[PDB]
Amino acid sequence: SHMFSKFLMNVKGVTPRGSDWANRLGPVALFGYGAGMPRRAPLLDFFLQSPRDCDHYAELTIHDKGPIECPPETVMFMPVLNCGQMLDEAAGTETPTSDEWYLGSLEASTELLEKGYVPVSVGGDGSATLSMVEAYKRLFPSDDIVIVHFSARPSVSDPRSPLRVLLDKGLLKGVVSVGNRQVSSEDRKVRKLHKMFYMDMRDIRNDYPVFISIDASVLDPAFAPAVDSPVAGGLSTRDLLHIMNGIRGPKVVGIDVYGYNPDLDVYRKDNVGLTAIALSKIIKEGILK
Amino acid sequence: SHMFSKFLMNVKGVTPRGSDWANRLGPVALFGYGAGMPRRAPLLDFFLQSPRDCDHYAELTIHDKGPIECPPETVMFMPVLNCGQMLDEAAGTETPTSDEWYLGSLEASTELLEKGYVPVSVGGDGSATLSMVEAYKRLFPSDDIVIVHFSARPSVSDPRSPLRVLLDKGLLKGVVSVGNRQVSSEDRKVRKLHKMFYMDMRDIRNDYPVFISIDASVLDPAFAPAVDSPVAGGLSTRDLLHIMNGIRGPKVVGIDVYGYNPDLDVYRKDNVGLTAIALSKIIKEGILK
Amino acid sequence: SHMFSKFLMNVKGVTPRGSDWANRLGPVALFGYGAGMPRRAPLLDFFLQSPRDCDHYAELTIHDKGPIECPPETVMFMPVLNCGQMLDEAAGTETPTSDEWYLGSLEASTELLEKGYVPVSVGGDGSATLSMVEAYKRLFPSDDIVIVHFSARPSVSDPRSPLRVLLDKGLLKGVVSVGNRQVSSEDRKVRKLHKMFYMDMRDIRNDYPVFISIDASVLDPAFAPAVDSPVAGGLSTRDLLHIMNGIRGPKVVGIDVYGYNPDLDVYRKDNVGLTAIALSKIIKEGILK
Repeated sequence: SHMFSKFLMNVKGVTPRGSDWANRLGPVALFGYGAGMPRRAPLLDFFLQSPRDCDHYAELTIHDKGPIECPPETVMFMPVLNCGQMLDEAAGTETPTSDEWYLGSLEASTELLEKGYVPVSVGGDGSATLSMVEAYKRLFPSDDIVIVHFSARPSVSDPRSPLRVLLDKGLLKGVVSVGNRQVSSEDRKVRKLHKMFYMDMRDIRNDYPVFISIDASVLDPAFAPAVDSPVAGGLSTRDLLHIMNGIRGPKVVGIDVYGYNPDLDVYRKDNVGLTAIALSKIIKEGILK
Repeated sequence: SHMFSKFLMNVKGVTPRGSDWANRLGPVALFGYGAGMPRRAPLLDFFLQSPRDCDHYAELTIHDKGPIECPPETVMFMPVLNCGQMLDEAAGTETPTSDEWYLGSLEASTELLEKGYVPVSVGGDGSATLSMVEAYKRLFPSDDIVIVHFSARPSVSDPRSPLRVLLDKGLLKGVVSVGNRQVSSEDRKVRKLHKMFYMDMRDIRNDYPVFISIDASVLDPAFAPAVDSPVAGGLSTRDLLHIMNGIRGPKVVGIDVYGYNPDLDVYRKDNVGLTAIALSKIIKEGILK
Repeated sequence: SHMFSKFLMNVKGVTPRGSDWANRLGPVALFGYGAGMPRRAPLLDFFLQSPRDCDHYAELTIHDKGPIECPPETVMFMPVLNCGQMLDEAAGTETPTSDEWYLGSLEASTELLEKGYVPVSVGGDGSATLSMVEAYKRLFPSDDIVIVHFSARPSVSDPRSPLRVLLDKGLLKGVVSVGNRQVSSEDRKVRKLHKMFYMDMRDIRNDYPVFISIDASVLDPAFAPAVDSPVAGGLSTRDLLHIMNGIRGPKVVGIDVYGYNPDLDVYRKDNVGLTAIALSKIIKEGILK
């Protein structure tokens, strides 16, 4: 798409992660992804205006240009690179197709992963799980990639769905699905047939690189109302942050936080979305690692 | 009332539960009850448009005509009969009185119970607890009926209130009141005087037929804002679903889910009520048995 | 301020607590405090229209004139004196300054504490923590005052902030900060330097007089959306009520419930604020002691 051109022109030329990072986790690179959601994507911009003070005793630090410097030892920063929104809000109305959102997301993730940033794609419908993990396996076909998937639904009955696509491509050496509460016979047959683990409503303890995929639908509609067909009986924001805290790994391959649609949110009297508040926290503590 | 005529004409002629059910639980028969709430009652209709996929590994199946067939053994369906709304939305504006809502609810429940459907009355103010359990004791005066009551208040200080009426009629061999957090000296005197059990904010393990009465007021106002004088410090939707899961019995005599008023709800930006979402789940997993 | 004149004229002449109270806890004296929030302060008035039935088996009793009588032994009442709003809604538009809000709050608290009422200041931004505990130490400089502080932030990095001011004045023999989830390096340095205890997201067991300071920001934005920069991952209303229940002491020096701003709230379809509902409960069970 001509829409991503300016995003694309930007992702390429970011000064690579240097030798300041030796056997070091990070850095993180952030962008806004808008597939399957309305044309206006705040949330990213809402996350950038949010407190930098984390739940745990580390602090986010946001940079637009490179190179960026590594913190030392015991004093914790968390330097995050803002690549901004995929969609240029000033270069047309020609909104991309699923192939265009994908090819770009694949190209961004690839160009973020090449440089040693941990990619984090925020917004959209969850399609940016497929592309980002596929950029990783392209780069590192030797690395075993697993996925920790948080949603109200397994999101696997449909062959188009991004986890179903990965499983069948044998890119996934395993799927951990957490929070599921809308399970059909389609989801349960595909479950024991691809031997994945699940926890419907301690330590993960693995040496396998973790992709983290977070559907806002996993929370309760009370905390995250801004989803398609919201599913009650869900997680509190704190419930997710707890379980998220306990994810183990040698490294995170990437993070896709999706499912949020401004039009479906419950709003304060000053026009702030409950789901924006909730998810803005979720992204923060997803970066903290 | 002339309003129920079409509902009444309909409840009578439903093809009875057959020999497909031998020593079998169910089937379920659904209707919408509107006493003490505005004339428009969605929720029923909102429940019918909701996902059929339960929290637990069974699936609801909704039929308008009879007879319906019984599932086999290990593969779980949950066939539910839609009797629709009491109030015909096209036969007048003459909204019934408390005697009319009662006489009908009594007549529906009686005509649902005669045929071996487990009645489930959705909407209203909780008056459809009194009528439905009284249709049961009319049919089965030998059967001991207990009630598991979920509300923010005991709803017993007032002699008009539907549990207070049953207790004094000695139809109730016991009351389990769960979730209470607005208790007056009126409620507490009537408590130790009618020796009922309560749990204000494991297994029930009884052989006594269970009526299940669910006031949306039992949840938190965060999850179920759509109630008269909402009471904070309440249940999450998941909290109720847990405690509900643990109800024991030889059979359920019926289920009344009430307390919901569209006018009092908090709404998403697309006009969906938080309480509708919450309660639509509650009814589902109330049928699952 | 000329605004408080009518409030001031009123606080002075309240008939003192008599000999009906001998080695007795209470009574309580209530007023509405509006510092740092819009000119309209409902909440107080919303609390007065709320159910008197507590979570625990005691009942609030609200009196406007004095003297009031003490309950006997095992039968529990909780007689609370309504001093109304600081700001007279009919004597000008000249809204006070931070010195005026303070001098008055200091004068009210002093004139409430002199007479043996436990002061409870409802509304505002939390400034009514500083004044009320300083009226206490003026009266009783011998008494060791500690504070149990509930907020999303430690509220101590800023030298203007009311707990930071007390600590440095050595009025505080200790600070218990509960619920914190936005902690900067400013908050953490000031923490181990003033040796206070904290619990970010059994019995307190102390003989030290307790001030209770409650920022609505401590709850989750799902339960209490009506705060400045709301912080997700918070307490449920029930979570706070539990932890609040477990506060120990020889006496409470006072209670400031703040952080609520009508303009920032999520509202039902009938214009009731979720935060009003939540906080109206919080004040109730804060008085119960």
